[PDB]
Amino acid sequence: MHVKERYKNFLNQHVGPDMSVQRCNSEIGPNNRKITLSGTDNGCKPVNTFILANKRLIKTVCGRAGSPQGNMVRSNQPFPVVKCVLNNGERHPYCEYRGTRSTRYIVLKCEEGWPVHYHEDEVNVG
Repeated sequence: MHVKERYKNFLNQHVGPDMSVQRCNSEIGPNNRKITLSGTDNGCKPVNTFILANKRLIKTVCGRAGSPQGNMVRSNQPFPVVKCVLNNGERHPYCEYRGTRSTRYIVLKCEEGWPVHYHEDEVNVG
């Protein structure tokens, strides 16, 4: 297990302090975070959520500001998030999303105090 590599990937996929719904496509695409579907070199993830908070604040969910939820951890306080859901396209640089801005109790996987995965809602694509 490489906790620090997974943490850095979690920053790239899920930490966006100034994100907005209008930025889903540009941020997920190859000119920025180049976020791709697991198991592919160029596929579109069906959903990716950005947490609109600083990484240090989000890391506290893995400490005292989180409570257990099965093999994951739920934030004790809600966080502002932008949820980007795949609307059309199946490969980069043409993955096009619809985004929703909301406030959610985020659910993460933590390893020795570091966040390494974001638990997304199941989604309907298209």
